[PDB]
Amino acid sequence: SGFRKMAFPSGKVEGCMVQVTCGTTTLNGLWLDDVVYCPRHVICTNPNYEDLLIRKSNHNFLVQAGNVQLRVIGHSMQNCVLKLKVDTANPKTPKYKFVRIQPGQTFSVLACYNGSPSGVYQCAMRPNFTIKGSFLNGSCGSVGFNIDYDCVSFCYMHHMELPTGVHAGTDLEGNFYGPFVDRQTAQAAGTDTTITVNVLAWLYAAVINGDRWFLNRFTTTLNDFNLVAMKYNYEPLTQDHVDILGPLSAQTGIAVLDMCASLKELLQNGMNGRTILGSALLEDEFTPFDVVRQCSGVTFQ
Amino acid sequence: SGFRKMAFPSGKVEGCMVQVTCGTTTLNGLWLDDVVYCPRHVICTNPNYEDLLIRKSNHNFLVQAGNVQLRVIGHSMQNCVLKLKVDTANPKTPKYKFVRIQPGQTFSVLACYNGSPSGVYQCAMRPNFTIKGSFLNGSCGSVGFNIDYDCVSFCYMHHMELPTGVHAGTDLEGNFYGPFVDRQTAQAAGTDTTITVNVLAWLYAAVINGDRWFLNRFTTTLNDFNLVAMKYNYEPLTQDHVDILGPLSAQTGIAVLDMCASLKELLQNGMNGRTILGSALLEDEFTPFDVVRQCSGVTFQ
Ligand SMILES: *CCC(=O)N(C[C@@H]1CCNC1=O)NC(=O)[C@H](CC1CCCCC1)NC(=O)[C@@H](NC(=O)OCc1ccccc1)[C@@H](C)OC(C)(C)C
Ligand SMILES: *CCC(=O)N(C[C@@H]1CCNC1=O)NC(=O)[C@H](CC1CCCCC1)NC(=O)[C@@H](NC(=O)OCc1ccccc1)[C@@H](C)OC(C)(C)C
Repeated sequence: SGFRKMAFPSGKVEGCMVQVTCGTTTLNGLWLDDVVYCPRHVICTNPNYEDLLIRKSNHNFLVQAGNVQLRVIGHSMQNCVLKLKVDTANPKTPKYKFVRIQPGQTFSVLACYNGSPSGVYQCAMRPNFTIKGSFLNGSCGSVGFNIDYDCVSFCYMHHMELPTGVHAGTDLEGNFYGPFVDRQTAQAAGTDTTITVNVLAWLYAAVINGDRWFLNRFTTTLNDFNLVAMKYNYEPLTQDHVDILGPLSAQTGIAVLDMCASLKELLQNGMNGRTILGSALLEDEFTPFDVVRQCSGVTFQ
Repeated sequence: SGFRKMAFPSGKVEGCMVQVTCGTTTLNGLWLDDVVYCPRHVICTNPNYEDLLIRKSNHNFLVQAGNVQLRVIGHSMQNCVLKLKVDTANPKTPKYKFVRIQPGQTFSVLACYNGSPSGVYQCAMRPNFTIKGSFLNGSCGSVGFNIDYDCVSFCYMHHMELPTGVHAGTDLEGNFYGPFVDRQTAQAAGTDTTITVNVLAWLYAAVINGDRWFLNRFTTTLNDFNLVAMKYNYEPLTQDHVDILGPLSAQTGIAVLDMCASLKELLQNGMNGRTILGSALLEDEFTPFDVVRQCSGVTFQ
């Protein structure tokens, strides 16, 4: 038992991290087969990246993979990411995919500096398309990912920090999550909301782990739940959410709509100085998947 | 910015995990050079492990490393761990050390099942020498570790779960942390306490990240702080603790004893529906080291 914020084993991604240096900008890149993916603002000198990139040669890009100099033989820009074609394919390339995730979905982040991984933690893509990460200078280019058996599904590359200390970035094809753009002009996060289906998943995790104090005899309609949810800045719960929580409902014997009644009362009354899973807040960065994976034992390799 | 519960990159340990099977017991083992380390209760059939181990041959131990059968050519028992000598040294062996940590020190856990890593999270060794982990059937043999530049310092191997859902285990030389023994007889955790120096470190992390609301104009003596600390089930703070928090004190300009005054008032008055670092509880599983590493940028390779 127990319940922890669990990242995927990072080793398959660690063997892909590289340093990309050109001019006075150094950042992290991601080396899969013979391409190195990195944020496009590595390009030298309110920017126009087309104009800036036609002015560069291959030999301007210094790519260090360990103690080895990688030779750039081609380059192209796709959205906000640069793709540097190197003369060597990465022997540690895992089976992988590029995936653009939906808000509410979680992933693991391997924080890197100078192509050297520093730590791994678990994140969610917030409803306003930021992540509450942990990132310092030089972290851009670090990626977020999920692993499914033997396949790394990369879903995030880090670019910037917003004034409120949250983080914005792109999928691996360079498309920002949310309305953000890669230039140092005024922009800010939209107002965020709580990921309701995830909170319910976490409540089910509590029940699986022996915590029951927050349950009740009440029930509620989907409509009536959403009316109280909206009041507490929670995302609406759809029938689709209900269906994903099906198998957790069936493991525990608590109908989804019964767990909604318990959540409703938690919102209306607070937790009164009690904790759920060692937390005094309702936690919303576990998906229904995350819960099932951690309380059944699904490994990856 | 931001502040996350950050585990070390796990890749260096993932390449050491193996399956150890003998009789009807299968668990995880740790393959460094030509030895496989695993919990001794893999031994067949209130136990007497000497007697049980003299009755086994090498060919009773099935060790799977990937799709490869490892051949056991020797075995020895050291405390509660078994050391299986295999005919092949692990080519992915990192630079490493075996270290027995003090309570309050944190580490990363790579949860494994059948020699296949499942996830990584960060833990602390509680003052009562348990860890609040996340572990299912077949997780014993999973290790906890720290990384310092290029060196893995293994400090924990997992053995058992206690009735309260916390976890007990050994160092890599087989010595249990705490008073626990590896047999299925009544035993339970001592009463735990909060790791005071870690809570203070986390408060400094809050200040580094821009949170200041909990500070105050008051100050306090070391003695007077410990008198209120003891009342709230906190560990005593020693002058040695004070000195470790030195460099965090100097980064922030808040004398250690001034941060103690702020902690004192937090304990006496609660947090009044505010949060520190997205937490509504005082968090005690970050060491002063962890904070400095995460808010300065120390990498490892
Ligand atoms: C690529 C370098 C890098 O690692 N990184 C990550 C952030 C540094 C600190 N924490 C991080 O996660 N990105 C950057 O530093 C950005 C570099 C820009 C170069 C030009 C194209 C866009 C990326 N800069 C930022 O992330 C800044 N944020 C920002 O400019 O937001 C828009 C904005 C501009 C002006 C006013 C208000 C908002 C950060 C570093 O600046 C602050 C505000 C966080 C201090
Ligand atoms: C090695 C198998 C394994 O993965 N594992 C880890 C735990 C399983 C579930 N969560 C875990 O972390 N260890 C075991 O399952 C233990 C096997 C024992 C074999 C003989 C030598 C000692 C290890 N068993 C336990 O951890 C049990 N705990 C236990 O027996 O505690 C002492 C005790 C005995 C009797 C009464 C009260 C306390 C667990 C699995 O049993 C419960 C109580 C947690 C259900």
